[PDB]
Amino acid sequence: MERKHHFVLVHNACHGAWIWYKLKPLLESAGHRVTAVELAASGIDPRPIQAVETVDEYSKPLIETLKSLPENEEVILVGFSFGGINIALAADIFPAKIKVLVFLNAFLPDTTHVPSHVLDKLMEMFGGWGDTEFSSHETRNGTMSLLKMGPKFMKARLYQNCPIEDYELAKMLHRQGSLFTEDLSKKEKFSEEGYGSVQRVYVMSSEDKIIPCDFIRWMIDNFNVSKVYEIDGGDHMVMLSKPQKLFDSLSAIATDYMG
Amino acid sequence: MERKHHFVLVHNACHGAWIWYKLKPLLESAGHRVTAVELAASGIDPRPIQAVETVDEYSKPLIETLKSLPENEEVILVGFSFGGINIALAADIFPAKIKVLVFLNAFLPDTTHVPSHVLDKLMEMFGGWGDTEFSSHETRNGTMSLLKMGPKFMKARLYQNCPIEDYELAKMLHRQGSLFTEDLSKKEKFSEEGYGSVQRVYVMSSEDKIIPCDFIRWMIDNFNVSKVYEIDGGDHMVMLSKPQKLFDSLSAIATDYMGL
Ligand SMILES: O=Cc1ccccc1
Ligand SMILES: O=Cc1ccccc1
Ligand SMILES: O=Cc1ccccc1
Ligand SMILES: O=Cc1ccccc1
Ligand SMILES: O=Cc1ccccc1
Ligand SMILES: O=Cc1ccccc1
Ligand SMILES: [Cl-]
Ligand SMILES: [Cl-]
Repeated sequence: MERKHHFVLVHNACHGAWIWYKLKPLLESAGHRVTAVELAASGIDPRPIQAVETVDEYSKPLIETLKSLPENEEVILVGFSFGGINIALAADIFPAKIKVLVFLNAFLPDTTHVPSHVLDKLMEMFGGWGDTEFSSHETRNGTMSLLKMGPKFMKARLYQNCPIEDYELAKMLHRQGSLFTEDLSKKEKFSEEGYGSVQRVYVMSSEDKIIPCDFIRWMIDNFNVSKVYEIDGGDHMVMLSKPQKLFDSLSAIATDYMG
Repeated sequence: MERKHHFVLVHNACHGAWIWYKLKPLLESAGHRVTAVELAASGIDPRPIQAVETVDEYSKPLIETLKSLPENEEVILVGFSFGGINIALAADIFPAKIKVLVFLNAFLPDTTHVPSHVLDKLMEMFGGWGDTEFSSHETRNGTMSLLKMGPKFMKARLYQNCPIEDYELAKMLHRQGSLFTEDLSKKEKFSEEGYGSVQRVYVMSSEDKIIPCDFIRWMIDNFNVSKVYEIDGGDHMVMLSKPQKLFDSLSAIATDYMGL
């Protein structure tokens, strides 16, 4: 039988490992191994976002996960939404541990501009945040901008193609988070030798109301990927609205990178 | 269309409000109101159980929910597993805000023995902890016993009839918790005038492998209820394995306490 892979799955800001609860057993049934990483101050991590002052601190559970893998293991590393930035930071540290980066409705940064660049671009044109609550927290690293999604904004812009159960679950579990745009705007640029050396593919939802298709085409065009896979009918939260189709995309990526 | 109700849902130890994710929209699509409480150091509360040292602190979010209800509003208060102890404590405080207590696969304490009684009986009786991790934490008032379920134990004893997705979900959400056995042993008995005065019913899973159906009978004999409802094929996590049947039982309860 064909060889299986280890998928490492990285959630979006304000969410947690829990988002992967449908996708994980589909991947595992097909014989793959799955690690759903919980980022700092995410999901059931008992540590408020206010204690996680930088994007490196936020990402630390992923970096520790890659550090821990046995020698020469390579993973399919999937970053969702803000998880794109996480996986890019991880790839600049452990590029030989990554078979392919999977940017899933994700921020795809480049090696040319400041790491916040594609975030800053989206925020300029974002549209409505609805009932989302914005606040600040002062730190020895500067001021952190925090966000807590509002329920209307979740329903209209993230979860509009999800079953009602999933939306309810999300209301029970979403947390105050941050997109670390200040921290990102002054980090060093991602390197060509680390991040830039790693194979990458982009998986996009057709109905993502957060990360629209034109913005995606722009990021890709700014920083090329080897292949693009589309999920027809996916909302932003495509692991909840179309997990089977997400599984199909990841399965096509595992075949395409089985060498 | 006759009166709908406000259901207040109280989760078990080591879990959180998220367990009710299937039940809540069922109740709500039938016109009822639902509050799924999140107890201290549970679910997404960024506070470790070690910091919550007493059952009264654990239960505070429930107390604050009840306290904030409008004057004369009464709720159907559902307590799942250790949630039974929480709802009894709440009923000892605010009996007049509770139309009926629903003990769902729940510890059902009495008004004769110390509040830990039924918990101590289960701990003496139960042989199936498997890979669960027991540990202690010392407080200034004494030892606090803690527990963190193991995934084999979850699969065999709580979730054995749940969809695989729900078990995966629980693995990414459950937390170290506590049954507060030392603290409950030191508390005053539940009262006949508060808790004892509130109507109570019992809803049981026919396949509960953690609170065995015989142990449930022993509890009910020990401290009777008005009515027992049975969910055929439920595991302990019956809001995940048989949510529609649970919905049916709580709708039947809602009918039997229709508001004259
Ligand atoms: O896009 C945000 C939003 C908020 C409330 C209602 C509808 C949309
Ligand atoms: O609309 C307010 C706001 C605050 C911080 C970042 C983006 C928007
Ligand atoms: O460095 C930031 C900070 C935040 C809260 C308390 C103390 C320091
Ligand atoms: O819900 C029952 C239970 C029992 C032991 C540990 C956690 C939960
Ligand atoms: O089996 C029950 C038990 C209780 C506390 C510590 C160890 C075991
Ligand atoms: O209840 C725990 C358990 C542990 C190993 C195998 C089967 C059950
Ligand atoms: Cl995000
Ligand atoms: Cl419990």
